[PDB]
Amino acid sequence: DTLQQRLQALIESAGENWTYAIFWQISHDFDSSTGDNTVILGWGDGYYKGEENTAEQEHRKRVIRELNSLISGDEEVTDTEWFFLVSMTQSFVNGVGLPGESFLNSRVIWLSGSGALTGSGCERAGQGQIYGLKTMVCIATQNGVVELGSSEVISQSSDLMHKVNNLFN
Ligand SMILES: [Ca+2]
Ligand SMILES: [Ca+2]
Repeated sequence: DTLQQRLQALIESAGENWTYAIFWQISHDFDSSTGDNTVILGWGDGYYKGEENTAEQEHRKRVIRELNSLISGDEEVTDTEWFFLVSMTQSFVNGVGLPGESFLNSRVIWLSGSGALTGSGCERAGQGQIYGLKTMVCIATQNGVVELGSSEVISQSSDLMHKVNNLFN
């Protein structure tokens, strides 16, 4: 039932070797100046597997808590472990980047191979590539976006769309 458990069930649910899964969670920001309400994607939770305003305040405190828990806690910090850490404080206006684009258009965005990551023009895909990712997939769901990443080239997953649906819709 927890985001973290669903994320975990998602990637240990066999198939290919995904390095991590993240859930980017919808929140809303009211801009008094414009009278606009903007959807913003922010860290919901994540599971790192490895290789082989009251809402605003709750969100920031939960992330700070999650950063604390992850860091504390003296050995090597790997490229993909770093990317995972670095992702926790990232956020995305709706329409912006791979997560914003997934959500805004109810898309799956599936990027398979280094060339796809840098080629997409998403700064986050680009960032992940720098850190040794070769596949990134973002799947819009009811309350945000599931992102899976792998240092392997993965261009197919039989079950993926079905599991994501059961676990997040
Ligand atoms: Ca967690
Ligand atoms: Ca490096």
